[PDB]
Amino acid sequence: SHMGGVEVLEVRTGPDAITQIEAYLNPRMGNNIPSEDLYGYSNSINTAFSKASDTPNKDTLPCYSVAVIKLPLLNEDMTCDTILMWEAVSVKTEVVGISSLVNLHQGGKYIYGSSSGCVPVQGTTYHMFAVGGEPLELQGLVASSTATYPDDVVAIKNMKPGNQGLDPKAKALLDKDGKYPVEVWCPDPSKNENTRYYGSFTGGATTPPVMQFTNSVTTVLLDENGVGPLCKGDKLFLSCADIAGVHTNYSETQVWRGLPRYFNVTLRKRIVKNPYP
Amino acid sequence: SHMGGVEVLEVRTGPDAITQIEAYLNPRMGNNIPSEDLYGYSNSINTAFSKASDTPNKDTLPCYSVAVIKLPLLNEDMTCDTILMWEAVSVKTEVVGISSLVNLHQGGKYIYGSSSGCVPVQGTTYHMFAVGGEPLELQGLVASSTATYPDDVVAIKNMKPGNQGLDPKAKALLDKDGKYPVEVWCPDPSKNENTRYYGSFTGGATTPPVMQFTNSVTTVLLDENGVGPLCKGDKLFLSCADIAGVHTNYSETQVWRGLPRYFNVTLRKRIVKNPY
Amino acid sequence: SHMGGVEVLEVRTGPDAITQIEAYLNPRMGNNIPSEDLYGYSNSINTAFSKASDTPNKDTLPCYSVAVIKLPLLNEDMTCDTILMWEAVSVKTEVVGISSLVNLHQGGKYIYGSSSGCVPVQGTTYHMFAVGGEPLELQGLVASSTATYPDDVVAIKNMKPGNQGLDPKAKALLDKDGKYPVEVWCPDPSKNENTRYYGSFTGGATTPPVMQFTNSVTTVLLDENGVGPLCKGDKLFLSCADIAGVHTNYSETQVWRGLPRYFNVTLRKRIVKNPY
Amino acid sequence: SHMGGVEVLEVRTGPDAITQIEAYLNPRMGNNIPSEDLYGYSNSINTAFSKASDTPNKDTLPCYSVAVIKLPLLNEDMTCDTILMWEAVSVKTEVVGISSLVNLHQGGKYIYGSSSGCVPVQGTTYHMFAVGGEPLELQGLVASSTATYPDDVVAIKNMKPGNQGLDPKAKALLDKDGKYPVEVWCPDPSKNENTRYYGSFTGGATTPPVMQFTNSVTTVLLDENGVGPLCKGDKLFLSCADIAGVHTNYSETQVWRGLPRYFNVTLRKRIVKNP
Amino acid sequence: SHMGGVEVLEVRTGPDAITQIEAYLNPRMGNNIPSEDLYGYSNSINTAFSKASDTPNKDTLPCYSVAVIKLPLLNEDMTCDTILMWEAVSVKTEVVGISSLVNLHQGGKYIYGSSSGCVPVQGTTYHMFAVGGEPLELQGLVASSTATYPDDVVAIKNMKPGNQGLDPKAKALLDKDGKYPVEVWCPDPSKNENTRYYGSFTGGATTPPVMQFTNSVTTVLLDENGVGPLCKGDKLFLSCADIAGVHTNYSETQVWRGLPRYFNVTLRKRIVKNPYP
Ligand SMILES: [Ca+2]
Ligand SMILES: [Ca+2]
Ligand SMILES: [Ca+2]
Ligand SMILES: [Ca+2]
Ligand SMILES: [Ca+2]
Repeated sequence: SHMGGVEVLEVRTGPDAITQIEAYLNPRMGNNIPSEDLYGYSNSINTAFSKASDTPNKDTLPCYSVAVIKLPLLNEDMTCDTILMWEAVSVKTEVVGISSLVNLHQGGKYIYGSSSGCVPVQGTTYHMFAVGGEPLELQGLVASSTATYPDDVVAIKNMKPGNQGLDPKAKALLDKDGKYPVEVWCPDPSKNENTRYYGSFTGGATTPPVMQFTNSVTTVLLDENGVGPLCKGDKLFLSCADIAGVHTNYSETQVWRGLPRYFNVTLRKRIVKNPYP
Repeated sequence: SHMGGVEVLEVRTGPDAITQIEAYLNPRMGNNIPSEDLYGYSNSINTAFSKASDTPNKDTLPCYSVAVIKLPLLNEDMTCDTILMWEAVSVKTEVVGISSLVNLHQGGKYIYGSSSGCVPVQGTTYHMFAVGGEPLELQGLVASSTATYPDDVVAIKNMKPGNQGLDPKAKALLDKDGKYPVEVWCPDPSKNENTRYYGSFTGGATTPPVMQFTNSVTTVLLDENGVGPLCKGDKLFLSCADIAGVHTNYSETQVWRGLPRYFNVTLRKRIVKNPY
Repeated sequence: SHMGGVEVLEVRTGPDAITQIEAYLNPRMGNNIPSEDLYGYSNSINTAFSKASDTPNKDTLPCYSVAVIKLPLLNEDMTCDTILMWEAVSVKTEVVGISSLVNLHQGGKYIYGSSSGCVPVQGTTYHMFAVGGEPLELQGLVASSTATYPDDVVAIKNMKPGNQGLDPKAKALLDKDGKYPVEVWCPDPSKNENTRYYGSFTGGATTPPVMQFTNSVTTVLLDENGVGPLCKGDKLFLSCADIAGVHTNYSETQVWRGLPRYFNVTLRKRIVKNPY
Repeated sequence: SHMGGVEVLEVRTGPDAITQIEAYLNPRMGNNIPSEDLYGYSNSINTAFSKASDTPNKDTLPCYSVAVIKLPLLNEDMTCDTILMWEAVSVKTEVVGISSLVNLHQGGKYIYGSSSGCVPVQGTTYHMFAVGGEPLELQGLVASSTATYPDDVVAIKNMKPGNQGLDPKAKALLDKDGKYPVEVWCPDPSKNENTRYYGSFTGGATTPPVMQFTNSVTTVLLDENGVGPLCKGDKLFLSCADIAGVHTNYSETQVWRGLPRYFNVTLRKRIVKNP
Repeated sequence: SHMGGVEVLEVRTGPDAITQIEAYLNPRMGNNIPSEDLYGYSNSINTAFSKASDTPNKDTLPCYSVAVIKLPLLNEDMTCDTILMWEAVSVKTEVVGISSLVNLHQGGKYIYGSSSGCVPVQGTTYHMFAVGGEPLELQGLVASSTATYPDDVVAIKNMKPGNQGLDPKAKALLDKDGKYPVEVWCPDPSKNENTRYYGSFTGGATTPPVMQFTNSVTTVLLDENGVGPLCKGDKLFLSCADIAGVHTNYSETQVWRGLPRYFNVTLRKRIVKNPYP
């Protein structure tokens, strides 16, 4: 016999330089307050009278969700040659409540006749998430520049037909939860150096939604130079939109259905040359 | 000539540190007892009168399957510095009876007219499995908070419109076979550190189902720290739901159709620092 | 100025320890004899009167194909400590006649109206192959236990509603070509240690079929322990089912359409501890 | 400072042992001659009267394309113990004219009504290519053995119901351009040792076609023994069929639409023991 | 304790040998001028009277976009045995405005009835981009040689039924923005040695569009010999076409919808044996 190693499993505290945060963001489909009957859905989609006259009603436009996570304070002040910053290195994220769509008894349009189950959520889907050290930078682009957007959303200022394409003046920050419509704003690829975003769109009138879920998948956030998002002011920005599709009522009115998203982000303390004047 | 090695194939009894279990879980679509005529299917889906009035009939709601496999006993003493635990390291799993869907003679809605084959199982599908060292932890979220769930399923306590999104109070453990509805409960990603789960959903009214089967594929259960699920009290929890779609009757009533799932899990004995 | 190697291409005969076999399996959709007008298709699918009364006509049920290939004999003496066995290490396989589906002039239902081409083969597809050193082990599972299967197919003995799920009593060996219905039998994932199988299913009433073909792809048959199927009694079992979809007649009666599959298997001699 | 390497870009001519060939093959959908109005398409698909009476009209059947590329001559006398042969080692291939399908103004069946765009090419698609050192070897298999094929195509000799499955007597070589129907002939997997073929099929009546194009992709032609097709008689065989779908006319008659394929093949000289 | 390395994050200059450019190209669907109401869309697609009489209206034909980016001047003149050239080595590219398609209120054809949402953009899609050191080389091929193309597009000269297949005389350079119709011209695979192009097509009358967006993906532009496009005259050519599908009006007339594309290209200075006579 001899002395040798055996690997024992035990609870390990990570080093002090590493932290994990967890958060969930509830959808902002238009009914955005938990007490509302249609929480998690938009109001009925009202369609344009004409191109000239297209006025979506209040709460009919799905908007991005965003949360700002306050991270542990790293610096006494900002006066040294270097400072400490949290660097986001990886994320596990999941759309929660996918199985809620496996429901054919909810009141709606019938698949066949009134003896059958009801048509489930389907049609256009849009799933995106972002993790950044500052607000996600947005580019404005719309289907129609003559749409009149309601007061409670942030739309493009002085919208003109050029906004049906890319006008570099149409830019915003995703700095408010449930205020920036998905149909008006998309991530700005000419910026976002300090954010990672990922998105998937499938269109079509009645297309079946497709979603996966697992707790086994991690997305590494390091860029091509091996650096993750660096959290300015010790703030982590989590952004998403998860439009599952539309639910159709028996009367054939339709409402958008959104689902919440969970994030679990690992961050590490980094020494960084002081970027603050 | 010289002495050399030649590899002879033989039945190897694995080292005592390793074990394998096999199990199958029958679906729990609502007719959950093998003596029932519609075993493997739900009863006819009854749809809501109104949002205010939505009362699914008993046995119309597909539920998760769960089995608890008792593993060989490891510790006759639970008071030492360390104890032994089974660590689940990999799994092979397969949906069984996929070929049973390849059937156009079963009575139902006709594809074209009364001379044609009948519409096979189609529509929404949902396939998930979990392997864990304790019950799968669940998060409640429903399409409508005003549904009244029957007393033979576990649903969200004190359900309110907030349950149409994520309310962190709506939590449960998958600790009962065939009692937790799929449409109410999903895996809770904020917990489940000691479980691995995998799921795939495709919706739509009439979507063709798509399924693969092979005995060549293994999923490794080790997490990012190289550790698999650790089986508390020497119990392995296997969970799943395999909704293949709906079958439509000639009358156009529809029933969910589920399929069984087979698991083959490899585990190894680990020395673990005692939690007590 | 120097002696050096140059690679010359020549016909190389493999080492004695390696052999290759080629085979093809014709489809067994119901018309299973090449003299039959509808060879390679089933007869018209007849649908159930009711759940209680579901009697598929003879030759309306697609069945698995199987071929047993005799390999060179290895052991004249079966009494030593070890014996030799053929180990299947890789397979190249192809569904043949895919291009025969690229045909819109064949009589049937019209795509648009009587001036258009005819609806091609489409709907439910099922493609599987297995390579093993013994018959593929099957599990019985049906869509309906009240179906009465005809006497020219092997069905589940003493069928009960429990056979709509997984009943471990409902087991068989794929040991007859064109007799085991696809809709009754699937590979048994709890056995088949000595076989590798691979299957793909897409359902739906009218789904477009999708198929690839190439002679550039090989599948390795080695399991997790680096061991391929071992051919008991020097017999190699090839199994498959390749249902391309259904053809629809102008009358709207429907028939299954199957395609042949080709196999090319490489095997190597192994020394194996003598079981008997 | 020190002597060191710096990489300068310049035109490099490959070694004498390596050569590249380019070719394109136009589709043979039935209208196979460039001066014909429907060049690149079949004639209207005429459907069977009955299973017994199924006679496709002339030029309604898409056929494989094949080109023989004559490579530089390698051997003076074929009586040496070894000879030289060209070995095809890689290919870049592309379906050309994919963008021609992005056309909703072409006359035809309307998507919604007479104010809308016209239904584009869709339905059954079939894309294959082969690169080999001899003709592609074909297996016959048909949907129906009682079809009567036209005189201008090569069909299965003495067709029988057995030809609805695999009959090993039904074999042919793809040695004539626009003569071997796709619906009769497929690559024979039991042969073709000296060829590489690749195919993709999607069926269905009205299925959307899906196609990719890029100049960044190369397929290596070496087999599991590290050897590519060897060009017998210094001849390279290029084969394909690229059926994009069917076009539907206002009258609802339908025609197959094919697209051309480009090939770029790299070959190297090899010393080969004389057959 | 000992002297050891610690990795500090800072803004790094990047060598003088490397440069990055960014650009966006707006779609050229037919309404190509920002002031036009239907900017970003074609005019209504008018269909042929017959095969012999097929005359698409002005501005109904989507065309390729192209931009020429002027890079930093590298050489005093072209008189030396070797010159410096920019070599494009990688690109990040994104279709901008994908989220704008997540809009069911825009006027149009109804999904179910006048109470429901409107049918979103769907049907034929075509997405391609190219990065090159000279104009993309094009091959002409049409669905019908008897179509009459408008004066304001570059069509195949002396079109004949042979142009329904590949005729080697039907060749062009993509050297004008919004002039070369997608349905006439495709990348010429027999040339384009000095360009990298990538394309995806999905046809069908009503097919749901599918698009991804992320800022985490880079395409390497080096060929099989390890060489990227070399920029002749210090000009980088960016080409694309991004047809999202068609929008259908209530009247059932249809228009093509295109979306802008962003490019971020990384280039390096190379010594090149002088190719200019
Ligand atoms: Ca920038
Ligand atoms: Ca947690
Ligand atoms: Ca077993
Ligand atoms: Ca052979
Ligand atoms: Ca060339």
